[PDB]
Amino acid sequence: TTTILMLPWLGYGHLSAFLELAKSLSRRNFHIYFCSTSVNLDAIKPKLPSSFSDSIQFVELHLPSSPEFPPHLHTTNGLPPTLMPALHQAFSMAAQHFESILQTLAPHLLIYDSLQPWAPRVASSLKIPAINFNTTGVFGISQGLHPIHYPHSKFPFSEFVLHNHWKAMYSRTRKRGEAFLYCLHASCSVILINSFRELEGKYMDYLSVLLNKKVVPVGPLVYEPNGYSSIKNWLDKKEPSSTVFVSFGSEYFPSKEEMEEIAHGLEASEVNFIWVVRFPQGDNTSGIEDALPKGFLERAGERGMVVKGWAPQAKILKHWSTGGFVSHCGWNSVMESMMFGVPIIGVPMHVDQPFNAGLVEEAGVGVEAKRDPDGKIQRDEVAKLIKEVVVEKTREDVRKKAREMSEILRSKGEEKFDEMVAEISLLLKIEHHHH
Ligand SMILES: O=c1ccn([C@@H]2O[C@H](COP(=O)(O)OP(=O)(O)O)[C@@H](O)[C@H]2O)c(=O)[nH]1
Repeated sequence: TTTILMLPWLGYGHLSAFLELAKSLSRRNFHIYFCSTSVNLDAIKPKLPSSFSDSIQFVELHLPSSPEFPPHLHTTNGLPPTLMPALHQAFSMAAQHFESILQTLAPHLLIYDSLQPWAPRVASSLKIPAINFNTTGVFGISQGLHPIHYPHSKFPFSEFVLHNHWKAMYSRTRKRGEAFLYCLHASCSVILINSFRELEGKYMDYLSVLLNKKVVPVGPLVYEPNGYSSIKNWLDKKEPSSTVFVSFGSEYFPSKEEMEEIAHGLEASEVNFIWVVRFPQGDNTSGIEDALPKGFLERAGERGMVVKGWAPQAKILKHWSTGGFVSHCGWNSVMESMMFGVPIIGVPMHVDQPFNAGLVEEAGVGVEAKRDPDGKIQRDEVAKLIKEVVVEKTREDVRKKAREMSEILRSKGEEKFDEMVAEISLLLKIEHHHH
């Protein structure tokens, strides 16, 4: 039996994608060691059905610990943003423990995420082949890489333009970019990517040319589950396709000013809404009423519901009352919205999100709320797009394209993983000859 150790980055989205990939490999006769911090293994274990207990084993990775940064904070999930540098640094300091794990388990293959250049280095030292699994899309990487080589040539195929807000943010930054691109460039033979050709095929081919590496799609990896009861009762009283879900993912906390723009945009649109509002794991001034404009929920009345902490995002997107998704455009959230046929109203915040929103706009399965020249969210833009997409329904093309994408994604099956499995098999057979 071929054994694979998988090392996701410490974000819930990355862990979720890695777990879906692990389940696919388990069905193809692979044994998976799934390695992360204990707080992350706790969060992800409920998503793993009992039938995988024989083929997927959870393995603890230890990070340096102190009372000021204790193990329950060794995840991005609800982490105070000011602790994100410490989390990246602590993760890099797990390389010694990671090496001991690889020595004890001796897997045939390492599959590692794009935020850990130490991981393929440890594997190479132990003669363990290692493959990068990038859990996000290709559009942003290619859009970012092209202008370094070709600053005077227009990016091919697309009309996307990155807003000056994010151009200034991504202009330390070089070190993070070099480390991220190293994880892709160091990958043995192929890069596995959590995307699909109907959405990103031409960008996959171009990134493969830019990197001089073969790129292998592993498809939309969407978790589907089999709190919500109260929510379903409220949603069942709404009209079909009348409600937006509002979420900014697992590792972002909109500022009070950003929340004010979102809230007033929801109010002016007159849409029904379910909004997940979260506070970082150490925030004691945690108030939904304080965080939101005064009187907002009382003015919204029957139309608005705020969920504190975590919401059943997939179940809500699948409810027939849901007509749009006001999303930070994290990649798993985009893939879920497309899988369930829900138009996206993009409010990207950082990292790959602005690129993801551009791809959504280009594919026609959503629209993007544009920021002002100073990089600020605009209540008027939020209200206008919800009005057109959801309330008044003058942008039916977005709903039509999302539903067509949903039918394409629902048609896919286990063959989505054939190319990955063949490439893993070939790599291992070649490496065995080289010893
Ligand atoms: O209240 C919430 C917020 C997020 N999610 C899930 O958390 C993941 C978020 O991953 P994504 O890539 O969209 O963004 P990130 O958290 O990495 O910024 C998605 O599967 C969402 O369905 C959820 O279930 N409930």
